[PDB]
Amino acid sequence: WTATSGSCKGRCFELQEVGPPDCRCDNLCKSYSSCCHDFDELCLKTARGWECTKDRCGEVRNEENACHCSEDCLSRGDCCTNYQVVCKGESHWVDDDCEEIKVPECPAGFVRPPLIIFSVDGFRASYMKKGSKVMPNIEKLRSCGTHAPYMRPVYPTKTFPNLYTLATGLYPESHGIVGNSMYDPVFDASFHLRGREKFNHRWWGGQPLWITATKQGVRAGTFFWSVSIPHERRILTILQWLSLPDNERPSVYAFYSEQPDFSGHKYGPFGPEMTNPLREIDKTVGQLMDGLKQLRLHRCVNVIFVGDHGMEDVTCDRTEFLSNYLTNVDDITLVPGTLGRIRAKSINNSKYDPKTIIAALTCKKPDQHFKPYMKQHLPKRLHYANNRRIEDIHLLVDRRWHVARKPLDVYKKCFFQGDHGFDNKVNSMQTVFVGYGPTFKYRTKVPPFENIELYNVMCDLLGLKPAPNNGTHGSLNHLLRTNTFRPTMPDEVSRPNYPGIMYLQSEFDLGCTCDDKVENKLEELNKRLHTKGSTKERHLLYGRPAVLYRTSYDILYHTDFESGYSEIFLMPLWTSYTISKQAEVSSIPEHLTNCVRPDVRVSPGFSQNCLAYKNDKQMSYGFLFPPYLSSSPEAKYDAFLVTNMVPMYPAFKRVWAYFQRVLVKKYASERNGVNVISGPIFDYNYDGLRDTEDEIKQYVEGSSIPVPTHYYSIITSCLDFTQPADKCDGPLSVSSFILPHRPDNDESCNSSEDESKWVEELMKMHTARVRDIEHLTGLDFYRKTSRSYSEILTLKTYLHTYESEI
Ligand SMILES: *[C@@H]1O[C@H](CO)[C@@H](O[C@@H]2O[C@H](CO)[C@@H](O[C@@H]3O[C@H](CO[C@H]4O[C@H](CO[C@H]5O[C@H](CO)[C@@H](O)[C@H](O)[C@@H]5O)[C@@H](O)[C@H](O[C@H]5O[C@H](CO)[C@@H](O)[C@H](O)[C@@H]5O[C@H]5O[C@H](CO)[C@@H](O)[C@H](O)[C@@H]5O)[C@@H]4O)[C@@H](O)[C@H](O[C@H]4O[C@H](CO)[C@@H](O)[C@H](O)[C@@H]4O[C@H]4O[C@H](CO)[C@@H](O)[C@H](O)[C@@H]4O)[C@@H]3O)[C@H](O)[C@H]2NC(C)=O)[C@H](O)[C@H]1NC(C)=O
Ligand SMILES: NS(=O)(=O)c1ccc(C(=O)N2C[C@H]3CN(C(=O)OCc4cc(Cl)cc(Cl)c4)C[C@H]3C2)cc1
Ligand SMILES: [Ca+2]
Ligand SMILES: [Ca+2]
Ligand SMILES: [Cl-]
Ligand SMILES: [Cl-]
Ligand SMILES: [Cl-]
Ligand SMILES: [Zn+2]
Repeated sequence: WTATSGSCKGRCFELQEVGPPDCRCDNLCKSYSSCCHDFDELCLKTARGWECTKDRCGEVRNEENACHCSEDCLSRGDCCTNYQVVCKGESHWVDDDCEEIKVPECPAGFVRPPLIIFSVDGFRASYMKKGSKVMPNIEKLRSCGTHAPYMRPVYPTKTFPNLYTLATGLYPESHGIVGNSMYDPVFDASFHLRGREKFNHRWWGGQPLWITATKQGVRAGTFFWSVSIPHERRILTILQWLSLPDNERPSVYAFYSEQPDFSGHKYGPFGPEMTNPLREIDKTVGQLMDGLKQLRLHRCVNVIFVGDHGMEDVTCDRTEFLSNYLTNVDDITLVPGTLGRIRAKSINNSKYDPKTIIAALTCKKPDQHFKPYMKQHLPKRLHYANNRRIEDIHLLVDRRWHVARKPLDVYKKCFFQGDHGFDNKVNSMQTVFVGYGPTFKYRTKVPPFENIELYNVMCDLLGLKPAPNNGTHGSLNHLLRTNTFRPTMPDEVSRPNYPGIMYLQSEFDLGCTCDDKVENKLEELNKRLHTKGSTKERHLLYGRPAVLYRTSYDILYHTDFESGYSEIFLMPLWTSYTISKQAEVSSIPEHLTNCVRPDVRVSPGFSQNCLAYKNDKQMSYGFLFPPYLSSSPEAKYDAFLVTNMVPMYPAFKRVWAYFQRVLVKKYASERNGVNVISGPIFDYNYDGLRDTEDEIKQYVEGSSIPVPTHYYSIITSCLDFTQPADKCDGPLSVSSFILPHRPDNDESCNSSEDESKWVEELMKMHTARVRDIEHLTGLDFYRKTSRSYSEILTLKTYLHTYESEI
């Protein structure tokens, strides 16, 4: 109920929300159907339009007008945005030369530069170049301020998950808005686009920027706008708020535009009809900048121009139907479209079987345009599993396609030419970022980055302490002239042991064998040196990784590689080695095929054993440092140490062996040497975070050897590839992956073919940031470089996407 009989007199676009059943006058009252009876009359005036004309200049003030061109309007803060241009001979902001804003130039009483977030729905990254001719205001913001060539949204690349990620710094799995449509099985409630459940606070997790600001004594404009409020009025409302007295004035504001998303759905990302929406958004930006200029704030306010996701070509005819795969289509519920989410129609149906559903959806048609996954098997870079609102069964849909349950859903529910939602590494899904103002840099281009990073920056811009979030604070310091956040490296928690030779061979009863009993003063002293770390500078290029949790581990040195061996997990947490451009690949000699060697530095009790693998019919083993890349026949024996061995399904060994035998050398050749750090990951509860020992669900049969869920590698080289990886003077270049450790290669439909046809493709799909690996291992990399720490943080957030040029 709402007692709409109250009035909005002097309350238009009030900032505090008034509780029911009292009628509201804030920018969201329309969507709640709760506005006072006179809200339209008083607060949504439209008379005489949005622009001053010559004849209106110096007019007598008429409070009925949408905006004013009277002499008192600047004092009232309610002039039309083009007032000084039409009436006072001033220029539009866009026509002014761009001039560096070296310091804030703010009117008296302004305690800090305000922040205005200008958010545009569906603004695809390539619009910035492709539409530059019809967007002069945006092009000026872009060229004069700080811009990225694109900004990566979160998955799924839908509106609500991305807007709320921008506001919180959180992945959707953490903030809880995991789709535009959701079912929460604990609430037994559905969240829908059209409805009033979606406004229940229980759906929205984390802490959005306006709350962060308010808790820390910084006032915030109301971020959401009812669709019926015209853009011109949103802009006028923001400008009016900016004219409030110091103690009442907010420091952070948001504008939202439903365009170009709205038209992009109808006409496709580059339909001829898309030009007009782009022009209109630019016009709105112009109104804001003109308005700021009138208020003498155009060199005071920081403006962020940011989108939520892009837009792809998608038509009705490119739809896959689950009814063409499944017999029991009426036993399931599908969230359809540019992603698929599947769960049982009824919880009382004991014949529903996820395993049989997945199988029926796996590699069934040659040109199949979606791929099914149990959510824990989705690429870890998506961070899309740790939430009960995410259905166990997920469909990753190919770009340009849809999935639906049955054909009748498509024609009885073509009406559209564009859509979005796909994998967030897809080029068409990329969106935009521009920062302009005293706190941003001048005419500066920065590399692409992820939208989860922005919350920290916005907190920096406002002098706020960010709530805990998924950004890496400091990784975007290079966007800022000032207000940088200067983080310190995490303190190492566990210090390593450095064992020497402490065990005789006969003390081991591991069921392992090796033909290594064939054998100086030249090379016996030499190999002693190698075991003490004499080659460590070459193979450990950026310092030992720091272990950020309490554990027991040993640093083990070898000629060709160095490792941090966990006595708890019975295997390395990391193995580090450098492969020069000149390195040669060798084979594993016939007589060494099944060779495994006890490590006399490590107790039998803290070693794996070969008998466990012999007995486990499903599990084999691999090596972290590849025997193929040994520097010499003698050094090769080190690669067969029991302390370099890890459990691997035969199916996975196909992948791993090709990576180690073929791809590492290829990368060294292409990048002028590479440094590789490889290791296991245990994430059985799919939270993106390292498992403790008691969370491990699978062991090698009969043993305490834990089975990794994933294997990672971090591959680093010199950004300037004219310098070898091991002699790099400047910035670094990295690519990483987190490969699922799976007992089949069902994920790869072409796996029956030679590895050269499918393995690298698999790895690219599982590309990762060093930061993702950090979360999953409790390790901290790049501790010892000549680079600034903020630059290293940027490097750790880098994702190698393998997409073509934008
Ligand atoms: C990305 O960044 C985020 C943010 O940093 C990371 O997410 C964090 O990760 C932590 C580890 O998973 C996790 O720690 C939890 O915290 C549990 C309680 O947390 C609740 O309260 C939070 C804070 O309240 C806020 O609000 C008040 C004002 O009202 C403020 O004053 C505060 O300052 C806070 O801002 C709240 O944020 C959190 O929200 C989640 O749950 C809500 C529903 O209740 C959702 O609305 C919301 O969306 C969040 O949901 C996400 O996270 C939950 C997990 O919390 C997850 O289930 C969802 O799927 C979704 O992903 C909460 O309401 C606390 O109970 C935990 O402690 C357990 O574990 C420790 C381990 O040491 C045990 O020692 C301890 O005993 C306890 O175990 C007990 O319970 C177990 C299970 O019942 C049981 O087995 C055991 O026997 C024990 O009984 C733990 O500390 C953070 O909550 C989490 N924060 C957020 C925002 O998600 C994330 O990891 C990052 N991602 C990556 C990859 O890096
Ligand atoms: N993707 S789609 O199906 O085409 C699709 C297309 C359009 C809509 C739609 O009209 N909305 C209108 C609603 C009002 N909103 C708004 O004012 O937000 C401002 C904002 C900025 C920032 Cl920086 C963070 C946050 Cl938290 C919020 C966004 C909602 C969404 C919804 C869906
Ligand atoms: Ca959107
Ligand atoms: Ca985990
Ligand atoms: Cl969705
Ligand atoms: Cl296979
Ligand atoms: Cl542990
Ligand atoms: Zn849309």
